[PDB]
Amino acid sequence: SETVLDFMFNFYHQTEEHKFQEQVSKELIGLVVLTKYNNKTYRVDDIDWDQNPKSTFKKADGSEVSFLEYYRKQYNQEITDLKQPVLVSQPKGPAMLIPELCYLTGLT
Amino acid sequence: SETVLDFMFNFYHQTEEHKFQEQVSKELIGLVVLTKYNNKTYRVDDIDWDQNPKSTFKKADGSEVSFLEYYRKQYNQEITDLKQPVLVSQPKGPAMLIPELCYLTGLT
RNA sequence: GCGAAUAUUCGCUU
RNA sequence: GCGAAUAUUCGCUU
Repeated sequence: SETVLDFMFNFYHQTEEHKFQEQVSKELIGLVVLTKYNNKTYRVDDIDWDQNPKSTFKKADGSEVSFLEYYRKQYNQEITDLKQPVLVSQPKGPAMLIPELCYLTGLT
Repeated sequence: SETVLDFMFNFYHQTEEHKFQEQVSKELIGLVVLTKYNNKTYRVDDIDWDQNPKSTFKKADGSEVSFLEYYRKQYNQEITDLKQPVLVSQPKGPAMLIPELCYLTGLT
């Protein structure tokens, strides 16, 4: 089962940086992704190109951790690619998902 | 630690298919790679663009398994990207290495 | 679904 | 280095 990161460099190939980001945004935004470390599905409704796996967030307990730290400590999932963007899913404080750690699904 | 697959789509970006394969070949052939499932290092001395993770090989016992099957059964390592090539390392019957499952090293 | 710990056996070039 | 099994506790939106 291919990951969202695998999809990004397999679905459409583009040498233009801005055209790559607009095409990837058009292809992914709306799809439901399944995380490989927790059996939860999320609807990806945005892609944060200003964040990467070294970016940090605030936990429910109020401590700050990087995405690298979070998934290593919580699920023992080692993120290898540091240049990838972070997907964002809005509920109801959005969930920031790593493309390398998410499977694809045909969805609305 | 970035993988060889991560390297392929981060080191040099090329829209031309043949130029991508020649540049990747030039950049990788000669480097020593470390597999993340077994603490062994291999010198990559060729890239087999005619093989992928669904390709099969003959085991020491003489049974035929795909690369997907091998690493799932032997090391519980799930290969997600099916379009990637297979690296080849010659000894002394070469070892066929999956880019997704290999870390990089500065080497001769 | 992915992990952690302790104990006891195990598998591993491709 | 990555795993497997059995048993006993555990952690998990980001």
